Amino acid sequence: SKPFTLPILTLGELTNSRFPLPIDVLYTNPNESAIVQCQNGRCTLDGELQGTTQLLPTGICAFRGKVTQQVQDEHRGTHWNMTVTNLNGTPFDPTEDVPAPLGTPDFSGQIYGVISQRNTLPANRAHEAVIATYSPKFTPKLGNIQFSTWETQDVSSGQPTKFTPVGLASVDANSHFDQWTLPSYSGALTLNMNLAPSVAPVFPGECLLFFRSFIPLKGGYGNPAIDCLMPQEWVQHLYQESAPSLSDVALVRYVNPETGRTLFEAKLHRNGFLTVARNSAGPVVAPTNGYFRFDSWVNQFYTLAPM
Amino acid sequence: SKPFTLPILTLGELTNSRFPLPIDVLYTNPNESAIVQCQNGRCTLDGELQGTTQLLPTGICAFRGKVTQQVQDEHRGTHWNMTVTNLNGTPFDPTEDVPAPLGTPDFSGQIYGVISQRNTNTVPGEGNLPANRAHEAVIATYSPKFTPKLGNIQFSTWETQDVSSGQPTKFTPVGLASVDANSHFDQWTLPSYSGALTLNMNLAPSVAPVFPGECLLFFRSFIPLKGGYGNPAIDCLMPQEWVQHLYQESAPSLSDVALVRYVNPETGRTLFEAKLHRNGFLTVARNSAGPVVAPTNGYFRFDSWVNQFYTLAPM
Ligand SMILES: C[C@@H]1O[C@@H](O[C@@H]2[C@@H](O)[C@@H](O)[C@@H](CO)O[C@H]2O)[C@@H](O)[C@H](O)[C@@H]1O
Repeated sequence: SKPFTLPILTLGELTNSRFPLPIDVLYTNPNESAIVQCQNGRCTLDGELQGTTQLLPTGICAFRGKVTQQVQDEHRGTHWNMTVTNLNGTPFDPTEDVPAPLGTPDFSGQIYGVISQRNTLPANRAHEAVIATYSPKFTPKLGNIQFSTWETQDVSSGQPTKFTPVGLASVDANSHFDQWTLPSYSGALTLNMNLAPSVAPVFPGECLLFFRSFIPLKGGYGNPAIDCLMPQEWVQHLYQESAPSLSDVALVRYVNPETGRTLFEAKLHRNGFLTVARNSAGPVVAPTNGYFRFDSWVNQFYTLAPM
Repeated sequence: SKPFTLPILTLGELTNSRFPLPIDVLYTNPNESAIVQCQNGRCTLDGELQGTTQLLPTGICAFRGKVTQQVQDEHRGTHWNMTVTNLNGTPFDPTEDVPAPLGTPDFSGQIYGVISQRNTNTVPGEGNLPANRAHEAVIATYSPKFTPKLGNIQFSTWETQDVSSGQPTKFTPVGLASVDANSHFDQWTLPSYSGALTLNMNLAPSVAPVFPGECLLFFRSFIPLKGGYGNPAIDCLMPQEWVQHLYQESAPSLSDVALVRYVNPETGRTLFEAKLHRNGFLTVARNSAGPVVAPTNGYFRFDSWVNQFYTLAPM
């Protein structure tokens, strides 16, 4: 029975599985009223990828496809319809048991980045772009999305197109940023399918523990963050190892290697998320050279040492 | 001795260690005249990072720092000076034995990306939240103003005014601005990390085949362009996931050369073999330039430690 393990990469050596950002802090928010059901950064402890999760850090919130039509929006500038493929270039088959192409964004918001094209030496262009994932035109499970640009004309149709994500366009009221609200992958009247399950503590006094990254903004006021359940390197490790889960809950300890001291402990649940016994919201203050070490398999009734 | 291993990753599951791009193809170019001495994606088989190599995919060709002021520069655009720190925010100490802050670009060219800022000061009427901005930007790494080992670089924008002095600044790389002759793209020419006319130091060593008939094998990614004609590529010696794997394993190297086989998981067959050298690079027996045409579900499997006398089966 291949023993279970976590990477020994430290906090300052990890990246977010839901947006291409470094991990900045560990974070809790016990009074969260939203159902937590993100679709990127989802992997079971025995290495099963779920939701829209894929392995490439470059694939998170990325799209590939081709533009088909230009449409001026009445309020939000120039829009472009885009057919999307899988990130490996193959056609996306909507009958596969996934919510949307792997890497599709998993939250409501205006995602800011750059659209680039290299024609089928070829000509090239790139421009800043925004994808409103709450729009009725955001239908990646149906093979098509829309993006908008400040550029009014220089986007070509029928040519290979890449979206490289960079941050958010805004977090104003009118920009519908909510990291826990899933897009409607097939449009508003259609149910999402093949989702990774929601996650929650099941024991009193526990809360979820997140790996938090602060996300850039194109403009406006705000200090937005994206919280993932496990960093991308954990997804990659678990997929590689595929170690059998010996119970439903692993016990992990956050350790300071220099002193060898454990700073706190957490439950790492089979479905791929952490809980801690903490009754406060906000960052965990601890060294970014610290790291989680697997201790032993426990169960849902194990009582964590309070933080 | 802890056994040496590689990750199990098809080519379609790997990313470049020299720019944030997926690996697209394996590639050779035996008649390359340049010295190959890249500084990102450098790690020995026993897990020693070298050059400017760091572990985060988000840190490759990234900078963090603060804009100081707008500057005049004969070249087109609006120019800005920025101090740079280490990527983790701590001050860069030029006395450390590295060529430049980890993650600094390792090639000559006009690197295109986005500069973003989140102000330090907050506004009460905005919920005690800071103002933000982002704009497209270009960093010419051949410029005399590209001096990351001195803690300072310059970037240019199309935007003419909306970049703030004294505020935290991030550069997110996206591609190249141009590959015209006037944009000095050369993936094997290192920047002058301390400026015009200074010698770079603390470099990861150059790599080469030493056995007749062998050439370097690269993990190639095609890099986006802001404009112009071209199909530029960036070639790395090992993908970022191998750097990450070797760093964590730190398995002792039992000879100077690990024999690896590129295997198709579905067929089970070996497509070709290669030497994986101690300093962290591959050679193959091949006498042509261009892509290696093989499925992207293929992967390298470690077979055994051999020595430099070993003769590879021709590809
Ligand atoms: C707070 C500011 O954000 C951006 O300014 C934006 C303006 O350019 C304009 O588009 C309005 C439209 O509603 O939105 C603003 O947010 C930054 O460009 C500026 O520097 C401020 O940080």
